[PDB]
Amino acid sequence: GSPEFMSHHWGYGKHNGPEHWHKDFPIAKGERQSPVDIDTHTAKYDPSLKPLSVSYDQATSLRILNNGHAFNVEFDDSQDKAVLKGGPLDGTYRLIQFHFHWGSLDGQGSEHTVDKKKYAAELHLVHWNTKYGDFGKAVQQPDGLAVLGIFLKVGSAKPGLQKVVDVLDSIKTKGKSADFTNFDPRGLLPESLDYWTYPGSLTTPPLLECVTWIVLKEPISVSSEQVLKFRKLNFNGEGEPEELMVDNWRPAQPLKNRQIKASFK
Ligand SMILES: *NCc1cc(C)nn1C
Ligand code: NA
Ligand code: NA
Ligand SMILES: [Zn+2]
Repeated sequence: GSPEFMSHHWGYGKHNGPEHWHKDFPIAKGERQSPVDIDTHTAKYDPSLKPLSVSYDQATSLRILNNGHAFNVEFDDSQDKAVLKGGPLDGTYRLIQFHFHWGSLDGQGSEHTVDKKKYAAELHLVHWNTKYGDFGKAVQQPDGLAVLGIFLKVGSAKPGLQKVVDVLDSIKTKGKSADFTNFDPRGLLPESLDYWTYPGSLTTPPLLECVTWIVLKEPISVSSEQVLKFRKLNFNGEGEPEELMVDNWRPAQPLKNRQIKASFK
């Protein structure tokens, strides 16, 4: 073998989880870490914020990968096929992958919280600023990434999520991947694009402080059965002892010298 006996690589267990990450990644204690609690009454409506422009009609999904922490749905990011513009942004940001964070129980799983409330899961659509040419260069910049965060509440099923749920059997363990072409990420959005925004970081090591966070106010509803299937994934590789992929979330971090802005009043 089990990872706690073998290597101290970062993860979500008691011996390698978020409270340990600072040893290898000292920016974990930095000045613009994510996630944060969104205190709805102290967010500031900002009339200079523009509507968010989500252009996903030409998106090209490619593959779904269990990376040992989450699963990533990967996209072709070699052209402006699936881009995020507007909102708080001053550039064009290409979609590279999306993934989720989720809990062992319906009452936890989100990374951001809203008035201290946790959702069952949180979707992150990760985009990089095209002026930096590649994701790797973008994460050397304070405006390199834009992450669209969407909360998942348990209620009615989300039809546009079911293709993701259905394929998870085939990527149960770390390092497994499967074809995932022709997936439309528009099916994961809520009705409204009203949002909160603030400057933050990746929520996984290396925790780089590159992200303009755009967190949608409206959650999507997913069914209990959909999120239950997320919890049958494994952190471990094939042939290793089974450790269910659950509670792969970082808790809220100090807001420090930041003020969350709202696109709506
Ligand atoms: N899980 C492998 C493992 C555990 C210990 C103590 N030694 N090994 C090789
Ligand atoms: Na801006
Ligand atoms: Na299946
Ligand atoms: Zn994430």
